[PDB]
Amino acid sequence: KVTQERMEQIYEEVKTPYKYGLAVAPTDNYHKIDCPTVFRQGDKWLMTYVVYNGKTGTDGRGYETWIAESDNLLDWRTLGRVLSYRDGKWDCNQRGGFPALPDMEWGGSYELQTYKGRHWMTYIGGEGTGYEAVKAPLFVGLASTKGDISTAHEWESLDKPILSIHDKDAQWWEKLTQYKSTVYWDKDKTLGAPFVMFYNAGGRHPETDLKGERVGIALSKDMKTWKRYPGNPVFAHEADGTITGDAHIQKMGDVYVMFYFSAFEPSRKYKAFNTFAASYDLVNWTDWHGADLIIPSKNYDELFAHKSYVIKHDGVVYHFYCAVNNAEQRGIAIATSKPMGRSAVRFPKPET
Repeated sequence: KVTQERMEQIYEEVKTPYKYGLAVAPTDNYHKIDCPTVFRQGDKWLMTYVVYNGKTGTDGRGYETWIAESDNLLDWRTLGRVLSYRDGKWDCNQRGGFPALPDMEWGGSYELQTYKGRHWMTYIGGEGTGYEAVKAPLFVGLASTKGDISTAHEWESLDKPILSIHDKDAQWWEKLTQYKSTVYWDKDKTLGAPFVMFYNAGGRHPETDLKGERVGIALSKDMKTWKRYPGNPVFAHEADGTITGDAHIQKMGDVYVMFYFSAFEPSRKYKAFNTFAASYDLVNWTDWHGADLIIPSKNYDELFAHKSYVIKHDGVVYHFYCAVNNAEQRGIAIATSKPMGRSAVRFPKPET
């Protein structure tokens, strides 16, 4: 276990008390923006994000993935789509992507790594319409590109998923559906494979029958064929309906830090929030015991302040997250370790 002292040091290193405000917001109530992944190439910071094109759980088609650029991590300009609705294919209605192989060094280059001359991305994919297919199963897809990842171009994707609830070796914790994945290139092969996927998924505990979303691992030698980690799930909070998800891992030397979100956790009065855990081995996680990193506190994030991507650059920590208010307007906001100004970006007026 990571010592309480080391955990407190990590907290001080990663905390972001000061909310800049919205970074990427919908301009009407029939789009919802979520799932930031921030990286950089050359002179631009980049953020992929998902857009759901409905107001309610059932009206929209599903996810597409977009990309935005920034010179300063705070002010973002949307460039266009990188994963679009794909008629005729398995993932025609849901294409919600998460770039893969990030450089994991806390305060490092924040680049995406190339493997076999390509950049890579996994995604939530499937055919069901509505918000995340209205609880129907979605599957983990794989996309890649030889293109310039700093531009809005369509990445290439496989015509079947790479992981599914229907796989022979699917485990109890992922039988209902799969959600976010991220693949890391662990050249040290800590878990015996170079490609390590952390993903969250829904299932019911086989003994206690508690439903929830939990975090587990899949392993690959080549990005194409995957095996589940036998010790899954590796990170969970066991209470009925509690969500633990969107694992985002960075390395502070020997310590891995998992930034994650939870929702409907009985020990927090607020409905969704971000916090962290830490590990020396990627399998046994020590949960932070102090204040959560991001919680609802402004009008724009008063319902959920959740899902993480964290950049340390030039002495400042930037924590990107999904802000949802009571009107269920949904966009991406930023918190920082010191005040960096205030965003003028706002949600549109909510509906009655």
